Amino acid sequence: NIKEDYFRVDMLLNKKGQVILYGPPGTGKTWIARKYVVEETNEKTPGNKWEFITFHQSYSYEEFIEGFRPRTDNEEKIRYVVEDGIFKKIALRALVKGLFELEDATIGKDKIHRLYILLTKKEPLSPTEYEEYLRLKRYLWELVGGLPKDKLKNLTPKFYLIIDEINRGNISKIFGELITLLEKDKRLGGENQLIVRLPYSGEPFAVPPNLYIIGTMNTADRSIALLDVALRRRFAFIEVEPRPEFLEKENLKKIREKKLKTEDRKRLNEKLNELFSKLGNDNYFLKTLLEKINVRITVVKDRDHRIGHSYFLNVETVEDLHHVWYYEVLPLLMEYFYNDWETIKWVLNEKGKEHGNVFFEKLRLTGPNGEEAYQLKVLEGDAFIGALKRII
Amino acid sequence: KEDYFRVDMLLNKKGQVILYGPPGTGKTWIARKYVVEETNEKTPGNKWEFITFHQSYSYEEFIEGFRPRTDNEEKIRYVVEDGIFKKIALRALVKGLFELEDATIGKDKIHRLYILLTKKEPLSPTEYEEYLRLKRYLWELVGGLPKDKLKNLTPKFYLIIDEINRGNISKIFGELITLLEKDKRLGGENQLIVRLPYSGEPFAVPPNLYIIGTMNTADRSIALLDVALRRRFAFIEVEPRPEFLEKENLKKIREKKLKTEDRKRLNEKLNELFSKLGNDNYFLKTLLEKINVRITVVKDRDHRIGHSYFLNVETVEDLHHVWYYEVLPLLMEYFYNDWETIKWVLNEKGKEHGNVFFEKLRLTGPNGEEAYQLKVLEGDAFIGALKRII
Amino acid sequence: IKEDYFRVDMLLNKKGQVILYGPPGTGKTWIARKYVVEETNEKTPGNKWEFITFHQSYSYEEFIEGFRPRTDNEEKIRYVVEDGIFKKIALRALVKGLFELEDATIGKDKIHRLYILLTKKEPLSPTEYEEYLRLKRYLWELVGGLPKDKLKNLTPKFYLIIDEINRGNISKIFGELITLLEKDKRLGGENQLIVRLPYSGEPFAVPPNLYIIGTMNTADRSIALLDVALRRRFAFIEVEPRPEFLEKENLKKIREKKLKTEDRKRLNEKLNELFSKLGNDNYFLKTLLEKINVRITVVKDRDHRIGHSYFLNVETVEDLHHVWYYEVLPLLMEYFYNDWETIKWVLNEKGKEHGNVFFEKLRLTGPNGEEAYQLKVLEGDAFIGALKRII
Amino acid sequence: NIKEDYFRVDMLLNKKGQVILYGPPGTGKTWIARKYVVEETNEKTPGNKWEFITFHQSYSYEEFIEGFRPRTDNEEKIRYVVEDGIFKKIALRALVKGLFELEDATIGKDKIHRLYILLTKKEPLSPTEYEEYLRLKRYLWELVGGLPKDKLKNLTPKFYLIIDEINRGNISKIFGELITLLEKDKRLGGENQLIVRLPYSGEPFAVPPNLYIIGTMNTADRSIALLDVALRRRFAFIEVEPRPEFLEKENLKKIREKKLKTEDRKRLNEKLNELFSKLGNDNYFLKTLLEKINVRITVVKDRDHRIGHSYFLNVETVEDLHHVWYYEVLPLLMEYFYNDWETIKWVLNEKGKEHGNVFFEKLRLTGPNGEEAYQLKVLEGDAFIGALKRII
Ligand SMILES: Nc1nc2c(ncn2[C@@H]2O[C@H](COP(=O)(O)OP(=O)(O)OP(O)(O)=S)[C@@H](O)[C@H]2O)c(=O)[nH]1
Ligand SMILES: Nc1nc2c(ncn2[C@@H]2O[C@H](COP(=O)(O)OP(=O)(O)OP(O)(O)=S)[C@@H](O)[C@H]2O)c(=O)[nH]1
Ligand SMILES: Nc1nc2c(ncn2[C@@H]2O[C@H](COP(=O)(O)OP(=O)(O)OP(O)(O)=S)[C@@H](O)[C@H]2O)c(=O)[nH]1
Ligand SMILES: Nc1nc2c(ncn2[C@@H]2O[C@H](COP(=O)(O)OP(=O)(O)OP(O)(O)=S)[C@@H](O)[C@H]2O)c(=O)[nH]1
Ligand SMILES: [Mg+2]
Ligand SMILES: [Mg+2]
Ligand SMILES: [Mg+2]
Ligand SMILES: [Mg+2]
Repeated sequence: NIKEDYFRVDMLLNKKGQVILYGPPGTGKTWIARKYVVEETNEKTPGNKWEFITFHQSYSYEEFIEGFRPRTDNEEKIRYVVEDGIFKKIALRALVKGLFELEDATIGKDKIHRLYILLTKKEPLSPTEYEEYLRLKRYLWELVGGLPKDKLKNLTPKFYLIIDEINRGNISKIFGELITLLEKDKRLGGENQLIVRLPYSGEPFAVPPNLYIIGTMNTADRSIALLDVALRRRFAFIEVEPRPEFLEKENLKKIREKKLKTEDRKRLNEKLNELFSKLGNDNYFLKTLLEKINVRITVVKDRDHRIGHSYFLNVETVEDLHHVWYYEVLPLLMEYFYNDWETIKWVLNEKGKEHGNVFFEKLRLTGPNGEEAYQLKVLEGDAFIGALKRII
Repeated sequence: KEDYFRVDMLLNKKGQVILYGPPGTGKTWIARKYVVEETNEKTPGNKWEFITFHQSYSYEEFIEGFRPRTDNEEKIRYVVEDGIFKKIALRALVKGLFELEDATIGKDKIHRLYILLTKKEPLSPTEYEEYLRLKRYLWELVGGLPKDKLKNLTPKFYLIIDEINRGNISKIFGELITLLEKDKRLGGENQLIVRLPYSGEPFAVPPNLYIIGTMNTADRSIALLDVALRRRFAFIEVEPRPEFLEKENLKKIREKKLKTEDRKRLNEKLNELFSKLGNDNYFLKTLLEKINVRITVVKDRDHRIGHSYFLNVETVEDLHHVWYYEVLPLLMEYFYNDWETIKWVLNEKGKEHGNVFFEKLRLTGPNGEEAYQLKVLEGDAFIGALKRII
Repeated sequence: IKEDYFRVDMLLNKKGQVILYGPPGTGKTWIARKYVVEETNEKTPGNKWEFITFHQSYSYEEFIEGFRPRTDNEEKIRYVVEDGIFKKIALRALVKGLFELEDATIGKDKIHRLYILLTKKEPLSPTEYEEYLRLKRYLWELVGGLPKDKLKNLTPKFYLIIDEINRGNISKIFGELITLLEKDKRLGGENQLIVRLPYSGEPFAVPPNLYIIGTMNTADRSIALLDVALRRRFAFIEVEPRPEFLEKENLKKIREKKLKTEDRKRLNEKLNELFSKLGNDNYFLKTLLEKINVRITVVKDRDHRIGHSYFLNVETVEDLHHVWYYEVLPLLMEYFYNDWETIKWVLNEKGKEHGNVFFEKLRLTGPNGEEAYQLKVLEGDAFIGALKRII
Repeated sequence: NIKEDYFRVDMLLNKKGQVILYGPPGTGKTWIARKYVVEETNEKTPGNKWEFITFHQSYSYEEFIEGFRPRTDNEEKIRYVVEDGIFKKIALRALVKGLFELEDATIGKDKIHRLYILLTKKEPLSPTEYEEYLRLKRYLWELVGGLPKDKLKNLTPKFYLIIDEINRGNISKIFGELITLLEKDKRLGGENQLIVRLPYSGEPFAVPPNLYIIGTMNTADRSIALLDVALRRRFAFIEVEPRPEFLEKENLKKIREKKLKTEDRKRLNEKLNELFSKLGNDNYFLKTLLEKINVRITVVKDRDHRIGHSYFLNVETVEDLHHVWYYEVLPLLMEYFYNDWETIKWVLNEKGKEHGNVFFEKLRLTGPNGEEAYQLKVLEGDAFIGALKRII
């Protein structure tokens, strides 16, 4: 079921240019973003073919594209150079690797490979050869400004920039005058080829058409669809919904044995069968538990306030299902409905019951105005599975 | 092992725990006694560090930020100073790699990095520059280590963050909101090494760090509402247990942290307390439980009185000072100018005169309003106004 | 007399930090200033105690620690982190407590060198500031190697008496102090906390000497200490507006406390002339403040009550006239701005429209059948007959 | 002048320490604050004895007593120094001027004179003498700690700070430390001498008893009114009601010839005789006009929105009364009752009238849903006085 989402991402990548994997948390929309880039680019490490970037409110324009930094120059001669960020370094690296395998750009191809080594250099650049990095970049954009739009419609090395939590950072502060470049119509190779200068260093800049921005985005904090007006038109949105198909016994055995496929995977099978023998006789218990609680969430609050399938994905026994339920999702369900006991009971569909193996026992006290509030109860053993069985 | 059976079993499962609960409950105490009993350090420093969050606590002073540093006569060289978290994350990683020997060549070089991380003094520019080079050697070494030798490191470090809901929790964990997960630790199933903004260095959380948050969840509008924060942190509800306020439990608590000679004087003071309470050894338990039920049913379940208010009582006068100067201004702050509820929380809904904390003023308002006043009681008449709650 | 003095002294040993909350006009700052002066024998702030007061611009960077430019050389402005008002006290209260110890804290040359650089009023030169920053790193290497029995009992009691604690954004000003203000989370307690500061990175912990007696007003409900985690730390003393002081004898005992029998004979005949015009009753201003504070309790709240700082400084009936029409009746009108049938009831003149009423009725009416009253400045003995009807 | 509004300010400011002259606009509040201080200090301009500042919403706490203000030095342009505001430059000025006639400062009477020069110095403080200013400031608060309270009760100057429109600023934030100093027995020399510790400079500070603060708030607006109950105790509110008795025939000749003591007293008197002779020889016309509007505004609007007696004070002729009516107070009356036409017709006592000699003519065109609105009429001549005689 993972190749069906790779075909959906790859369809909306070559059509739009960049993608937002928006979904409720507990979905693998960072892992889908991380594994699709690793599968397509064939680079397991985040370096020289792709880069991982996390946004936040403290993230600024000076460290994302370029800003000013002091260096380790001479002692009484501390200098402020324009050290490039990550997005300028990844778009230059996609442009340098794109022109390295081009046929009509053979005027200085022995120098473009020199510029490629400087961009995959995994350290701060030395000041005796930073001007060699400056002169090779000035040689490059002179060459791309004197090339037609015929040979720049596509570049075969497809670079990526996995931006995680893209709605956390203020996207207008870090994309100053450069949010228009992300569209396919305004990239370096569209008909509206726009080589904008940068406000520092006087250097021109334009993103190549192979650099793809795969963003991951939570949409359960407050965002639904209208929070991101500066990126809602440039970015193609994909609903990565919580699939509870990954909680079947056949699927849970296959997922955990994908990485740990050594001899201890047999020890998982005698452990996983011990879990699905204590949940009755069925293999569809964790799937029906997630489905019959996600339906009861999307009927009350919202669709994207849904419980993901990453909480229950790491259970091996009834004790680990006890730890997931009482410490990660029911303290998450109580903060969805803060002090509203008529519907947090109904999400677990025990609305008739007031006690007797219920997660929320009713206090015997009433209210002056008529308020009645319940109380959390810790269960353990076969009583807890008897309280989980009544949800499905 | 009565409450570390939850805490120690959730750290190996998720990586970090937030002990959320109403105030007056042992959230900082459980989070401090668990870290001290495991790392064997009575004070912070080498194996753990205590911090807390506030509104003026920002991203630059937590993990990585810019900072001017003029030493004696030099110009203002703008150094990048690692915050609190990177001086724990690098310190857990370097002490982690110091015990094994698989491909970590340069054990004197790793030891040179560990000395330059526990410096009490600020780093000289002749020593900071070699510290920057050895930190780049560290991530080039970790990037060439297998996941089988990085999945286990014996010196379990601890970063305990009290009041974790105070600071801007998305602004603080900036490049850390998708790294704190157990799958994305430095040695998990998806080893993710992200690049930090200011210094440009790669940085990933080693699997030693257990971030023991203790969120206060009394007041709303500052609690963790964002569900991406509610997933990396496995919460623990620490309910205010009134079972620590019986006779045999309160005597066992305060004797545990006391000497031998004063334990007999402490036992005599607790016999004198419950002899003045009517030979009722279950009194302060049912006092806190039958006032936490009334706060749960009216206000909410997270504004309950904790068991740290009444835990430090030793006589009837010490209960009198707790009841009039620590929980009655607290009860008048919950239900401000709402008198028909605060009489019912103390179940004095029908009692308006006599042995009651709130007498009624004799005249009503011009349009049918009526207010009360906090009557100060003393002695056995106070207990007679307290034993009618239970 | 000594009851509020002893009640502060009891709660400052049990919880550690007391708060005197109450309606404005009672003895909150006064009983806090008289407590610290009578306990430390130091009438002006200095080493043993420091008075501060909070506001909205009293941020974290100048209370505990923050960056502050300071060079003391008219050149080479050194951007260094300087300790705020609190950390200059809590480090002072610690290194003053590390004098009387016998052999636990072996720093008798290095602690006294740190104390003389903490009480130094002249700002620190950089050749001695490097000594102050090095000795403070010795202090938190010293504290941590001491037993809790030789650290709980530090002798000299230091006080940071603060004022209007609710007025500042108290959860922001108290930074690392939000988890250290319990009696058992200090130094020497059962669970000591050497917590770490953000900016300087040097660790910090409050000594058991430092008590924070902080007075606040609770009539502004816009800014009241409703954080339920900063009401567990503090002990809240109720300071109600007590009208017992506004007798004839209790006003004569208070106002003739510091006069040395020179103007006391003038004050005695002046209070004899005041109460001879009120009706020869010694209990006038007691039940005047009582019948207003009760009538303002049942209407507005318990917390907007008139204090006893207004009527305490009256000498003749003219001075009561100038404290009625100019301090409390403008106060009573701004509780009830254009709410006229309520403010008429606080003076219980609700049936009285014209004559000797403070709010005479306008002879006009409204087009939609409305009406509004007009304040009437009364003088002479007719003012007292308009005031005695309140009782 | 000296009868009521002067002798009740001077008695109450000497007893409480601070006076707020609250009242509706158009009343002598700024004027009685300006006249009292100039007639007391004998200095018709600000500077040495008194300072006239005014509050606003852009006013800072950092610019009032103490704050970090970046100054412009020669070789280091961005130099952040702590600069005392206007209140700390009048409280320290009132202290070191009053400490010229004391007998315990016998070691540093030259140092107090040198500190008084640095506070009266209108030139900006150079950093070579700013440390001389800070060394003398911390010498001062060492000297008043050794001064007895019997000698700090009588400081022979009388310094004033007329703050105007006090209620406009954030008075709880501007008076940061001053919300616990501003009391008669909490200044220096009082029964409770309080020397609080300032945040920024770290130097202690205490308001001297030499100082007085005469605020003049405005109470027509309500969102800026002073409802701080802990701050209303510090001040002593004086209601200056808008008195129509300053608009009689004998009173206009006594108010306008007191100030203008030139030879135009024969010119003003024959013009004021001609103005009231056109009004029907009614010596109490403008007294009755302002009284029968302020009462009719009090009953429907608030009591603090009344027309002051500063509009009709500067009238000279019927042409000047026509200018002050249709352009100052009639657009003011259309602001109080904005499209509430049945009220504003009633305030001018034209409720039944809808045509003829009237200010607001009725439109002969009703609306769709039964609504109807009126229209102004610019009157002139004796018909205007016939529209004013209906009010009284
Ligand atoms: N094999 C496999 N693992 C999955 C799948 N979906 C989720 N997971 C696992 O669950 C974990 C959570 O997925 P992840 O992508 O990290 O959530 P997230 O997008 O970061 O969540 P958030 O940041 O928006 S709050 C991952 O570590 C991954 O291993 C899946 O479809 N197949
Ligand atoms: N022995 C023992 N003491 C406890 C227990 N719970 C609380 N206490 C005591 O109560 C005191 C206060 O508890 P504490 O942990 O500090 O509350 P808190 O969580 O920090 O409260 P807040 O910061 O959210 S407001 C501690 O000093 C501790 O000694 C307990 O379970 N056992
Ligand atoms: N002798 C004596 N004087 C008192 C008493 N209560 C109040 N006063 C006097 O009243 C005056 C004002 O009291 P004060 O403490 O300043 O009010 P406050 O609570 O501080 O006012 P606030 O704005 O901060 S809320 C003081 O000068 C004090 O002398 C008392 O009980 N005894
Ligand atoms: N001679 C004299 N002039 C007066 C008197 N009352 C008001 N005035 C005049 O009114 C004019 C302005 O009044 P003023 O005091 O400035 O209003 P204001 O307090 O500033 O009004 P506001 O906008 O702040 S709310 C002055 O020119 C003054 O001459 C008075 O009683 N006697
Ligand atoms: Mg993610
Ligand atoms: Mg805590
Ligand atoms: Mg005060
Ligand atoms: Mg004015």
